[PDB]
Amino acid sequence: MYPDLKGKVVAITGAATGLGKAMAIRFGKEHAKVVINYYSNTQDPNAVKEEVIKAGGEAVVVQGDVTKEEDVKNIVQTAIKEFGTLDIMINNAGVENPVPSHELPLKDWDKVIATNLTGAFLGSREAIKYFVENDIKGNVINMSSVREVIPWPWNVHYASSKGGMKLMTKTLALEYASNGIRVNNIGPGAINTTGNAERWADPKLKADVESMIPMGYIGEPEEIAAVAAWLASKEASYVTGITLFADGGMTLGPAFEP
Amino acid sequence: MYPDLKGKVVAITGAATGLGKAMAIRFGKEHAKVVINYYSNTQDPNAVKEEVIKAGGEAVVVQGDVTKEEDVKNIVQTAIKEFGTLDIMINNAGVENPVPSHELPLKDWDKVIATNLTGAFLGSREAIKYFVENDIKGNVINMSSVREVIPWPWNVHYASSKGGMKLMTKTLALEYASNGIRVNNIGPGAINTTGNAERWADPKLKADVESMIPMGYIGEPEEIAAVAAWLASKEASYVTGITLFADGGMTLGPAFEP
Amino acid sequence: MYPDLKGKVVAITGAATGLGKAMAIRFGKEHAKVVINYYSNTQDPNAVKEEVIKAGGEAVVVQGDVTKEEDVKNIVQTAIKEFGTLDIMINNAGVENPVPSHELPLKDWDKVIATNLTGAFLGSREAIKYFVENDIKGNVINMSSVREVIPWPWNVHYASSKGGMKLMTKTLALEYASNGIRVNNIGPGAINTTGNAERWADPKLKADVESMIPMGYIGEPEEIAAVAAWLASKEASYVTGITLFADGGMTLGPAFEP
Amino acid sequence: MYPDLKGKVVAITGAATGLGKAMAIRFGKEHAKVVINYYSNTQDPNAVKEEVIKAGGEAVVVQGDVTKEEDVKNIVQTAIKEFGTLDIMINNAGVENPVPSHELPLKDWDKVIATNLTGAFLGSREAIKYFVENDIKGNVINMSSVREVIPWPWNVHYASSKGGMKLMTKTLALEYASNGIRVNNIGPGAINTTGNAERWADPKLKADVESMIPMGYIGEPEEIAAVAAWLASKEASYVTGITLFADGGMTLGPAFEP
Ligand SMILES: NC(=O)c1ccc[n+]([C@@H]2O[C@H](COP(=O)([O-])OP(=O)(O)OC[C@H]3O[C@@H](n4cnc5c(N)ncnc54)[C@H](O)[C@@H]3O)[C@@H](O)[C@H]2O)c1
Ligand SMILES: NC(=O)c1ccc[n+]([C@@H]2O[C@H](COP(=O)([O-])OP(=O)(O)OC[C@H]3O[C@@H](n4cnc5c(N)ncnc54)[C@H](O)[C@@H]3O)[C@@H](O)[C@H]2O)c1
Ligand SMILES: NC(=O)c1ccc[n+]([C@@H]2O[C@H](COP(=O)([O-])OP(=O)(O)OC[C@H]3O[C@@H](n4cnc5c(N)ncnc54)[C@H](O)[C@@H]3O)[C@@H](O)[C@H]2O)c1
Ligand SMILES: NC(=O)c1ccc[n+]([C@@H]2O[C@H](COP(=O)([O-])OP(=O)(O)OC[C@H]3O[C@@H](n4cnc5c(N)ncnc54)[C@H](O)[C@@H]3O)[C@@H](O)[C@H]2O)c1
Repeated sequence: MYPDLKGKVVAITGAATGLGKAMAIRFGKEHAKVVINYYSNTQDPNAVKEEVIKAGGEAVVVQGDVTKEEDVKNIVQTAIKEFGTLDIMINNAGVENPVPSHELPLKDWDKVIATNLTGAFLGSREAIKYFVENDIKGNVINMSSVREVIPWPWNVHYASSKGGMKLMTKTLALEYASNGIRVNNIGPGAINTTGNAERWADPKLKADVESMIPMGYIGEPEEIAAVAAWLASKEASYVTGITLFADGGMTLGPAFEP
Repeated sequence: MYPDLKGKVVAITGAATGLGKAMAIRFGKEHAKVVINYYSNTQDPNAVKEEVIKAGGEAVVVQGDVTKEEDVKNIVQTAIKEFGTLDIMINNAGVENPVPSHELPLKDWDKVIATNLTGAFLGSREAIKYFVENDIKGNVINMSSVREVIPWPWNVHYASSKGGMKLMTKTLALEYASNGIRVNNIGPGAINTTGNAERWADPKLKADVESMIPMGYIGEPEEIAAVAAWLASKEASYVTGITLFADGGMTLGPAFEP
Repeated sequence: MYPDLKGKVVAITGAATGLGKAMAIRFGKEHAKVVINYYSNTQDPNAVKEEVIKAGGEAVVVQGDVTKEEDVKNIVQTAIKEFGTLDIMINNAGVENPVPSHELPLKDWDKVIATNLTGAFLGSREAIKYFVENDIKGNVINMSSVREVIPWPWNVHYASSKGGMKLMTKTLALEYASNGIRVNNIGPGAINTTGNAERWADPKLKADVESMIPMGYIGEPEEIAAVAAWLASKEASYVTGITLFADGGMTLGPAFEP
Repeated sequence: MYPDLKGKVVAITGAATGLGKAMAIRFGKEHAKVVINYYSNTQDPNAVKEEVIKAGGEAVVVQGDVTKEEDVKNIVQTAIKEFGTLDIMINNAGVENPVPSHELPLKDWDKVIATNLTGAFLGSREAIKYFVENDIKGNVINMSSVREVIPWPWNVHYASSKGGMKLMTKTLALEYASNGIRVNNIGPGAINTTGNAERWADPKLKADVESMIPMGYIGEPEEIAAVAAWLASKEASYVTGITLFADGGMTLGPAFEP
């Protein structure tokens, strides 16, 4: 779809599952060269690698924990070693776990902040460093959420991580705009990743989730991957510092019932 | 680029010049059927029609003043008469004129509100009516500005019109989401439309405009047309109620100078 | 409560009822000199005048329709004639009426825009002109709503008027900040004015209103009047261009149900 | 000024200097019972205690580092032990340090996040727990910044911490609204605390700071303390989940130059 993405090198964190996997595959369809970071050898990154190649791309995998600076550096170095450059960095890894806020253990708060916000900072930091050093007009996409604007009871750490990610992105976008580097957030609403489809199998829970979505359906991973491909492309040449919400209307509030 | 736009009927207000013209031409490249509304026979809508056809589309022209309800209805009827349906409505017409706010004549305020905000309401209203009557999963794009969020001294009427357009869009998006209708704003920053390129020919004024733009350049009309094509396409299937800023970073504030 | 408000001249539109009345009486408690604008003498503005006086203030009444520039000018002139100056302008008059948006008559759209947005522009324009000409470090308070940020199906004209008011206020605040003039919005949520106690008399409608309010109760007019007294006072000396939401949490979304 | 604050117990972090000190003294003027948390005894917290007392309040001091959960718990325990209850928690401690973002050490990132965001989470968590357990209609004030909305090149950790604080506050306000607990941010612009008078002593730096402020002056600490006293008081009974910016117009953008 986007001819300019052919041959671009894109690194994606948390790409063995979910939205990261879907983005990897979509960049494959665009004939990009994808670095699939994954967290654990309990996962199946090689299946993603095969799907990216089948779709029309090239791919390698690399284990790394985005809460470890050395591992983030190694993700970037993997792009350089395997494909010779880096063009697009997608900080997608994230976690969540609900607990009443007055009871939330500090170590749970810390894990969510470290993965979701600090990890995205480190990935952004490392990619931008490389881009500035090598005069690359690179692109960073940070995977946020509707929860960068909509508060989330029982998930104060998650909300804080995404609200922080918004200002992190805006600051990096402003700081590095003169270098021709673009930095943007995607804000998904409720998406039918495997894990979410399973937890929302219960018809009552499913209906509750859908009640929050004006469009009336839970989105598919490909509908988020579409956004990432567009933002990374030169079609979005004049777009930086934004959050592009792809949420079925969730940021408007719950579905309207007359 | 977007195969699903082939054969879609798109009506664009204020399309004899500027961003409306650029959007018309881009939808031509996507093989759409374009209704080019224009304000005055002092303009050259037929040149746009020819460019849309050359680009790969079909096109007709229709005169109409978006501050006249009958004329807005006639724009929609022109789509139905000429092409048999309407799929995408783009409310692009606008005006501006700077005056210190405490001195702004009411008739100037009224003209800007009527064109920029009421006109977009009427166009949105009429398109959505048609879509609901005919079970069309249609799309409305309202042309806003960075001035839906950034205040604009000497242009209180313009700012108010765009701030209002934001809530107009969000409300229609929420109200009609269950009908499969998407409604979004585009928020351009400073763009090199012919009129702006002329007024910004003065090197000092040009530099002042550029100083407000983190990316350091004034955008081209095609960079806005790219956004409209994407939003109207099924790539943006899960996107409604947003404002997609395409502004070189202007909503981040002025360019960063260390 | 605020010693600096004693003897300040405050003009309030729509002050014979509802929030405007409550604000008039509160400024009376602060020993201000209040210009009570009213729409019709069938509203009993003289009863408000008497309540302002009993509360500790001075007051006069003046009829005027904020959709007529001459009447807005006459409100400001009344302050000058009766009390010798103007210090605070509160643009409070407003209307609403729900209709499905694709069916909303232009007449209705126009009435809401004219009252709610253009009327506030004219009152702001006129007060600021006086303040600038006379070196008054004046204050303008525009009565907005949570609907300057929360969309409102069936009320697209109302939402547009308040979204516009946000950018009107921000623009005036920026334009006139160097003159020492402050301009701010108040954003009430659901308030138990007489008109809304009627609107929400039905127990099921009331319950539904309350369900949208995290604090769980519909506010009282005095809770809004408190905000206006503070913003007008020197306690808020460093506050301009804001919207102060007083909404029981409505902008957070509906009440949280675990 | 606010009669309902007499005898209320307010704990304030970072209260030996700057805005925290100013808030302590202002609550003293309101005849509150103030718990002055301080970081080091080299800051002379007992001088603040004496100023609170002279102003009309009661006060105790307690050392604690808000990056240690046990110290945060001990702040809350100090209120209970010394004064018998807690009514208002003000999470004010903060740090900053500018570094180009691609060069920012993780250690520095971590310190800013831990102090500014995690520290405010822990103080909020602990106060809210107490309030819920004891049926107190308590209040939390988190000291944010204009940088919860305005990006800040070279200060990505600071901006992230405040952007996160916004969503932390909104989430807690929503989660606990039904308990009658209010949670709000204050968003100062540039304030003439001792540390910033030092930072901005240079005339050219000072002028540049002022150029970003529509009102044209750097605020004084008492102008922020005024906001905290109001938000903590029953005047703000219907106010929760907001950010009250007190910034001379900074969120509007830089001062307007025609
Ligand atoms: N799916 C949704 O509905 C939804 C909605 C909004 C936002 N998001 C965001 O999308 C992103 C992807 O999540 P998802 O929904 O695909 O869920 P997911 O759990 O499938 O994906 C998250 C991935 O991150 C990886 N990961 C976790 N911690 C990591 C670490 N320390 N280092 C490296 N990898 C790590 C996980 O192993 C997993 O592969 C997240 O940022 C999430 O917040 C998802
Ligand atoms: N060019 C920019 O830098 C820029 C930036 C932000 C937003 N915008 C927005 O883009 C839109 C298009 O403007 P543009 O920059 O191309 O300027 P333009 O003046 O070339 O285009 C505006 C068009 O609207 C038409 N028009 C005006 N009043 C009308 C009426 N009553 N009925 C019908 N048509 C009418 C004009 O004749 C003209 O063709 C506007 O909404 C404007 O606010 C432009
Ligand atoms: N009460 C609420 O819950 C609520 C919520 C959000 C915002 N508001 C806003 O508060 C303001 C006051 O409304 P209210 O709730 O007290 O309702 P209200 O209807 O009781 O008061 C509105 C007043 O405005 C006057 N008015 C209307 N059109 C006018 C005109 N053309 N010229 C002069 N006066 C005119 C009416 O006569 C009336 O006295 C409005 O701006 C409204 O949008 C109210
Ligand atoms: N002064 C301004 O212009 C300004 C502007 C916006 C926001 N703020 C915010 O106001 C708050 C107060 O800062 P300030 O300007 O008064 O600066 P300050 O440096 O004078 O005060 C910060 C205080 O926090 C204390 N502190 C720092 N780390 C701590 C820790 N780990 N544990 C306990 N105490 C600790 C310091 O010792 C100091 O007393 C901060 O949150 C800051 O971000 C200040």
